[PDB]
Amino acid sequence: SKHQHPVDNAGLFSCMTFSWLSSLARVAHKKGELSMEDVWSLSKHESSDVNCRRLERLWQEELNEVGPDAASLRRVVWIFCRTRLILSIVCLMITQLAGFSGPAFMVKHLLEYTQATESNLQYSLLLVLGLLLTEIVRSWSLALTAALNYRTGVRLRGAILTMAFKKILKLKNIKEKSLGELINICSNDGQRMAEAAAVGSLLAGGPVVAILGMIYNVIILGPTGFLGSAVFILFYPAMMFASRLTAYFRRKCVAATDERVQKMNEVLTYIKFIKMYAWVKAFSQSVQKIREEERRILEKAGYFQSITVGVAPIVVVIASVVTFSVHMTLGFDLTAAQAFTVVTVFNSMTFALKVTPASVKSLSEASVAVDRFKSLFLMEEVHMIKNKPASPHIKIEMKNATLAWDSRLQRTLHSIDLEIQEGKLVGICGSVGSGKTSLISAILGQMTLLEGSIAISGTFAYVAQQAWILNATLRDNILFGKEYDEERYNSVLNSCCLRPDLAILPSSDLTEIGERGANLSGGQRQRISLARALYSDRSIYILDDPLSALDAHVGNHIFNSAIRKHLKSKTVLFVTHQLQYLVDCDEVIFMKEGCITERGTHEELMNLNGDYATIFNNLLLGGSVPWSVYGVYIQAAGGPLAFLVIMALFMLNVGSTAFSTWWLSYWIKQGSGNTTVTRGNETSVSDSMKDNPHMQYYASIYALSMAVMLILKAIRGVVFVKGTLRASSRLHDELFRRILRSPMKFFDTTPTGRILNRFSKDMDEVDVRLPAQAEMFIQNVILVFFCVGMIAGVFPWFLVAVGPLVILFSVLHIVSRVLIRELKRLDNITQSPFLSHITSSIQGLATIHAYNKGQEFLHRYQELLDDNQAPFFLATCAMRWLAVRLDLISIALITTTGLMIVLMHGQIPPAYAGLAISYAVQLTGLFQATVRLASETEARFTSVERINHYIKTKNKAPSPDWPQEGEVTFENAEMRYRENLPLVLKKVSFTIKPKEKIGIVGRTGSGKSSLGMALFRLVELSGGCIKIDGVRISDIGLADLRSKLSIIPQEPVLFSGTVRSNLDPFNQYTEDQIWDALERTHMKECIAQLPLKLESEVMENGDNFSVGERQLLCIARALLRHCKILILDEATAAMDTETDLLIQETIREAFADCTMLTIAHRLHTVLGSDRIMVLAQGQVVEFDTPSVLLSNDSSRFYAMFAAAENK
Repeated sequence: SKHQHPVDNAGLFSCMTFSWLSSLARVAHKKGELSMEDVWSLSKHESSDVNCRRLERLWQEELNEVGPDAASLRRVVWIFCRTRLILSIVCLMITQLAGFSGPAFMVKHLLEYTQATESNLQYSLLLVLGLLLTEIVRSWSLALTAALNYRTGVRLRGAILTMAFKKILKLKNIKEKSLGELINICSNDGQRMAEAAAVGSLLAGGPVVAILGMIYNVIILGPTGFLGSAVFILFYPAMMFASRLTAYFRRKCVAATDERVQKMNEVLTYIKFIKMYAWVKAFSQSVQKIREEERRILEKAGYFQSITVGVAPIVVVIASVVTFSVHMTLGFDLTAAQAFTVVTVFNSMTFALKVTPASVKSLSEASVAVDRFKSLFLMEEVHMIKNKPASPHIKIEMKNATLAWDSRLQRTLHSIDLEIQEGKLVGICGSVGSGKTSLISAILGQMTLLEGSIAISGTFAYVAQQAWILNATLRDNILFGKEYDEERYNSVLNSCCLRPDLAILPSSDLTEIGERGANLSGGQRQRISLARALYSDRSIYILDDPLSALDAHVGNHIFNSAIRKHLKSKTVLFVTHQLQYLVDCDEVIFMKEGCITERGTHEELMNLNGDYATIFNNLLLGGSVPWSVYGVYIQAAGGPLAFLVIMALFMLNVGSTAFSTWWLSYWIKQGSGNTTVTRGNETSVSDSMKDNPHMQYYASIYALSMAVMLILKAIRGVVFVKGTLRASSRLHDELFRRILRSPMKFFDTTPTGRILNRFSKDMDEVDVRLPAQAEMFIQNVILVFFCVGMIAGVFPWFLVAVGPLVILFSVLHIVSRVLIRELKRLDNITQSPFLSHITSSIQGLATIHAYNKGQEFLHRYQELLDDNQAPFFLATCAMRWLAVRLDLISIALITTTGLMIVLMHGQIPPAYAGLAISYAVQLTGLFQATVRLASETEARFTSVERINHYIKTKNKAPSPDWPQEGEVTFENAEMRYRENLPLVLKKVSFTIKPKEKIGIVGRTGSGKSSLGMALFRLVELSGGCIKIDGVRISDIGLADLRSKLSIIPQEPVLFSGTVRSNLDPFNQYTEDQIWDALERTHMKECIAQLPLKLESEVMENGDNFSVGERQLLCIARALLRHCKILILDEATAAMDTETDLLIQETIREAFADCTMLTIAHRLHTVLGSDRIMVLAQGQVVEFDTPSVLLSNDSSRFYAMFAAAENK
C-alpha cells in the first residue's frame, strides 16, 4: 500500500482490469447517486504541490541551461512526462503488435486448418486458446497503457494550472492580456493538456499497425498487395479532406447564426414595441429568410460530416474489392484463408481512423496551449519592495527616483523626494495623467527602478478602484483571512456606517455578492472595501479615491469617522480628487509632471498662491429522457414514415457491405464450376478459382456491388441530413410562431435570457451535435445487428451462446453509466467553484498583490483544483473500466465463434467459417462505442425536451375610414396586469375629444405606464369598456386594433439592418412620403450625405447614430402612417439646451392635427397643454386644464408644480 486511494493500493491485475473501481460502482448502483463524499481524495503522487514543484524545478533548470528566450516548454513537458510515457508507449507497442498478429497469424492458421482434409482436435484447441490469450493480453495491455497516461495527464494538468495561477498572480502587466484569456488558460488549457496526454500519446499507434499491414498482404499474395495499401493511403487523405471541408464549413455561417440570435434577442427584449406596432409578419419573414440561408450551408456541412461517421467497413470492402478484382483477373490464385487474411488485417488496421484524427487534434491543442503558456511565462514579474529606511520612524523613503512606467521604461515620474513619516494623513493630488496613479503603483511595487532607492517598512492596505472585491458571502470580505474579533468587527462597521446596509440586505452578514455585485452598488462596494481595509489593521494604508462618485455628506462622515480617528496611528495615502478632504491633513503635496512642486500643510498651500490654491478656489466656486421526446422528435421529423425510411436506408447501407462479403464468400466457395482442367497426364476436377468459367461474371458482380454500396452510402448521406434538419426547422418555426403569438405575460414572468437560450444553445445543439452522434449510434447498432445475424446464419447455434451474454450486457448497461452521469455532474459542480476564485482573482490583482495575500489564494486555488480533478480523474477512469468489461464480452464472443468454427470442421465450407471469424474480430470496439453513443444521444435529447413543452404551455366590422375622428372615452375601465395581482385600473372614466394635447403624468406605480398598452389591449381587459370614435375597442381584430394607432416609447429603439427596413419593414410606403416625413422632422441633408443614400446600414440599437439622431428617428417614425392617437412616452430627460427644444418643436409640429396622449414625467415639458389629467393610484382626480388647475392652490397639480420649481 502507498496511499489511501485504492488506485495506489491496486497492484498489476487490479490496475489492468480496473478492479478498484468496482467498490464505488456497486455503491453508486445501489444508492443511485454519487456525492463528493463518496469520491476518494486525490493521491499524493498526483497532488498539485509535488508535481508543481517538479515542473518548476525543470523549468528553472532549462531556463538556466538554454536561456530565457531560446527555451521550449514542450521540452519541459516531455521531460516531466517521459517516465510515465515510455512505459505507456511500450505497452501500446505490445498491444498493437498483439492486435495485429492475432488476425494475421491465429486466424490464418485456423483457416488453413479448416481447409485441411484431416481433423485435429488438440491443434484446433491450442489455436483457439492462443488467439483468446492474444486478444485478452491485447485488451488488457491497451487498458494498462490508457490507465498509465490517464494519471500522468491529470498530474501534468494539476502541476501546470497552479503554476499558471502563480504566474498570473505575480505578473506586473495586468492589462497585457484580456479577461477572456487569463480565465481560459487557467481552466481550459489544463483540460486540453490532460486530454492530449490521455489520447494523443497514441500517435505511434494506428500509423504503426497500418504500416505493418502494408508490409503484410505481400507474402501470402504477390505484387497485388500494394494496391490494397495504395487504396488505404488514398482513402485516408479523403476522409481527412472531408473532415477539413466540414471544419471549414463550420465557423462559417456562424456569422449568419449569430445574426439570427441577435435578431431573436432584439425581438424578445423589444417585444412590447413590436407587438404595439403590428410588425410581426415582416420580422417573421426576416427570421425565416435568415434561417433558410443558415440551412443552406448547414445542409452541406451535414452532407460532408455524414460521409466520415461510419467508414469503418466501407474502406475494408473497397480495398478488398479493388485487390481481388485485379488479383483474380490477372491469373493469380486465391484461397479462402489467403483471401480472408487480408480482410481480417484490414479490419485490424481499421482501428486507426477512430483515434488518429483525435490524437492529431489533441496534439495541436497541446502545442498551442504550450505556446500560449510559454508566452505567459516570458513577461516581466512583479516585485515587492524589501529595503527599509535607515530611520525606523520613516515609513516610505525615496530620493531622486526616476521610477519609469512600462509600455520598456516609460518616463512618468521625475525627482520625487517623498519623506513619509509614520502616522500621517498626507494626500498626493494632481492632474489626471501627471503620475498620481503611477506614483500609487510605484508605492505598491509594480514599477521598475532605474536611479535611486525605494524603502518600505510596512505592509500596504490598498483598496483598488471599481471595487473588485471577492465572490463570496459578506463575511469573509471584511476579515480577508484574519481572525474574527467581535469588538474589531463592530468598530469597523460603526466607522464605515455599514449598519443600514446590513439592515436593508436580506441575509445581512450572510448575504452573497458576486464578482462584481448583483445586489450591490458602487457606493456600497466602496464602503465594503473601506471596511475591509479598516479591519486589515496594516501599517501603511494606500487609500485610492473611495468617494470619487460615492457621496458628499456620508462620504465626509465616514472620512472624518474612520480616516481621521481610526486611521491616526497608521500611515494614510488618501489620493484626494475633491480637495476638501485635506483641511486637517498634516502635509499636502502637489506634484505635476512627476515632480513635487509644493509641500507642507494646507496653510502654505494657500498662502504660496500656487496651482493647488487655484484648483481649490475653482472647485469651491463650482436526467432520464421519457418516451415522449423520441416520439415527438420523429413525429416532427415527418412521422413514422420518415423514421421507417431512414431505418430502411441505414439497413440497406449496411447490407451493401454485408452482401459484398457474402458474395466474396460465395465466389470462394463455388470453386472452379465443378469442371475438369487438363494439367498434363492427370484430369481430376480442380480446386482453384482461376479455372471457373464464370469468373468475369463474378468480378463484374463484385464491382457492381461496390458501386451499389457507394451509391447507397451517398443516398444515405444526402437523405439522413435532410431528415434530421427538417425536424429542427419545423420545431424552430413552431416555437417562433407560438412565442410571437403568446401573451406578453409569458415575457414578463419568464426571463428573456431563458427564452433566448432555446434559440442560441438548444437550437444550435439540435442542429449540429445531436444528429451527428445519432447517425453514428444508428450505424453502429445496425452494423452490430447485421453482423450478429449473419454470424448466426452460418452456425445456427450462436443465439443460445449470446443470450446469456446479451443478458450480461444489459446488466452491465443498467449497472453502469449512472456513476458516469453522476461523476460528470460532480465535475461540473466542482469546476463551477473552480471558475469561482479564478474569475475574481484575474479581475482584481492589484489588491491581492498589495495585501500580500498571494499564498492563501494559491493554496485555495490548489485545493479547488484537486477537488475538481479527482472527479475528473474518476470519470476518465470510468470509461476504461467500462471498456474492459465490454471487451470481456467481445473476446468471449470471438472465442465462442472460434470454438463453433473448430468444432464443426468439415461440415462448413472454409469461406463461411472465415467470414464468421472476420466479423467476430470486427465486432471489437463496437459495444464500447455503442454505449457511449447511446449515452451521448440521451444527454443531447435534453435540449429537445427543453425546447418541447414550450409550444404546449368578427362581431364588429370596422369602417374603412375608421377612425374618422380622434374621440377617446373610458367607461369605468377595470384592468390588471396578471391574475392574483394588485389592481392598476380603478373605475377610470374620462373624455378626450379630438384635437387635444393630453399630458398624462402621475406617481410611480399609479398606472401611468399601464396606459398606452392598456389602449392597445396588450393583455385582455378584465372589466369596463373603452370606446374609440363611438366604437368599442373590444370585438375587433388584433391587426385592425393595433394598425390605426401609433406610440413612441420612452427609450428610442432601432432594429439592425437597413434604414429603409426600419422605416418601412413591409415595403409598401412610397419613398416620397418617407422623404417628406424626414423633411418635416429635419433629416434631409444629414441623412442624404451618407455614401449609400439611406442604405448605410444600422447596427444594434443604432450604435452608429448619435443619441439625438436615435431619438429623431423614432420621432420621424409613426409620421408616415399619419395615425390619429399618439401615446408618445417620456423623453428620458432633456438632451442639451437646444436638441430638446428642437425635438419638442418637431413633435408638436408633426402631430398637430390629431390627438396627443403624450406621457411625460417632467412638469416643465408638460406646460402649455390643452388639458391634462392626473391619475393617482389608478383614479382620475384632476381634470380642469393646467391653466385653471394652476390658479387653484388647493389642487394637487399646483403643489407638485411648486415643489418641482423649488427643487
